[PDB]
Amino acid sequence: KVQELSVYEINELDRHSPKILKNAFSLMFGLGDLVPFTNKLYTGDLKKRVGITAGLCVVIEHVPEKKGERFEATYSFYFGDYGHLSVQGPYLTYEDSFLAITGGAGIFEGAYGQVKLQQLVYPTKLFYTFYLKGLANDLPLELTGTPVPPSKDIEPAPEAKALEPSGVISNYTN
Amino acid sequence: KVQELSVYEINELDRHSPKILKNAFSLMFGLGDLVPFTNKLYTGDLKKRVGITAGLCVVIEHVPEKKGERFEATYSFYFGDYGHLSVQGPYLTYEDSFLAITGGAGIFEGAYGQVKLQQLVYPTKLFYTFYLKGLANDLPLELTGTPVPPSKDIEPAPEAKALEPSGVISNYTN
Amino acid sequence: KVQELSVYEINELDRHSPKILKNAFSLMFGLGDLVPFTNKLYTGDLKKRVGITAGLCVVIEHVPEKKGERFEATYSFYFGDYGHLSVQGPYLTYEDSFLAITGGAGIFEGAYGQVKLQQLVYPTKLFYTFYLKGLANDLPLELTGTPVPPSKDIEPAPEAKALEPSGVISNYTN
Repeated sequence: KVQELSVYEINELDRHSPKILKNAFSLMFGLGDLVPFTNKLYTGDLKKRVGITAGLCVVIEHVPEKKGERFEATYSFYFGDYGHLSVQGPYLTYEDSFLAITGGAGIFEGAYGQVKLQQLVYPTKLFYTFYLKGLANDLPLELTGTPVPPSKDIEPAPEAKALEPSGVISNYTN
Repeated sequence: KVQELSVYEINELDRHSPKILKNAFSLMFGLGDLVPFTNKLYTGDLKKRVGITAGLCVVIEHVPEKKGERFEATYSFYFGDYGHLSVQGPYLTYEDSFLAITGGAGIFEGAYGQVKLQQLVYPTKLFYTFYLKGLANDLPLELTGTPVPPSKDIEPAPEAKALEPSGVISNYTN
Repeated sequence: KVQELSVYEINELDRHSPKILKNAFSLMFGLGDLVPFTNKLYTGDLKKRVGITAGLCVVIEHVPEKKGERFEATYSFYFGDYGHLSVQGPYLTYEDSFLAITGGAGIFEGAYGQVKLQQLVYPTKLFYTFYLKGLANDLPLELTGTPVPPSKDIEPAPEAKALEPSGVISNYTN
């Protein structure tokens, strides 16, 4: 059985991220370029800060026909004391994609399946829907509030941005 | 339970790959050297272009007694409209290895198991057999044609090299 | 069914590891810094050399309040002819963590679950406890001996450090 889990990834530009290592044959992004990154992670309902994303985008090619890039991404999603989910697969700056769920820890131990990545605002706002299989238990309620429908205009709740107790999960990852 | 899927990975020298990021203090490959790469991917029967490989080889050590290198590889295999498979493990230029199937997406959602990598012609031709478990359905027939036995002089079908509809899968990855 | 497996990872300073690829604009570790690494791997009881670890640590942030770093790690554990385990997740220099088991090969084909990482000496001695699901068979007895109590003072058996037949597994990874 699938448990859907949605999250918002936001680059608030206060984590030194992205760091672009530019090595390619080309002026534009190309093979050789590496982009270590880490962004903030909020619940799908945008009410709470949960943690961070962390990992590496490997540039594969520039896609001039689509005015964008293909990356191959290896990274994790951190949910404070709940644990983390890890993923591998395509990040395309110009369209939605699906990544493999490579595993998890904590409540996410045994996780498998795929996750849909939707870019909302390039490069600062992304929305994910994990189609989670293999979990030992029902996901905690504070993570499964009805998601805010994805649009360019979404914002984390002000109390979550401000890191107030009501706007964070316990020991949210930073 | 297990569905065998074989593919040929071929470097046709037209994707700027591999890109060597040199950091080891050695004329040979060494720890510190990073190799982002992307090659073309064909069906096991060599009749169709399916997509590409994409990811990163991390050099671990030069192995002089084996006249080759040990890499640690993290990458994906793209199958056009069907989805992708992701892997992690040893790439040894000097001998066959098995990598872990970390997951998949699309028709490969839920994939697990191991994949045999056969070093056919260094570095331009590699042959893989995925021992796929966890798939929802039987693989599409166009992916499971009897593989061409691996040998040094294998070549994709001319229709596949030329990207004719008869020689590609739909939305083959490029 | 869960099988527990513990191993010690030791940097014996003879594998050119770690290699620091410095890209952050600070004397301290920061986003942009990449650390390819490979250490030796011994049984939990420290009687036998089994192989190596191999992969990449991506620096995510310096954590000044904890006098340490957060890495995001992608790597494998090699057990000679037995195969390997692959992992994805957090390495925090200042506290224990859990990483996701992304898959395996050989006797570890089908492996999933999570692994505890405990740092004993930064960066030269670490102790792991894998909580392994999905294995086809019981772990071999030579891998499941009672672990030596974890501390800063642990050392491999002299036969294992010296690579004597009684102190190594069959075709231990090097």
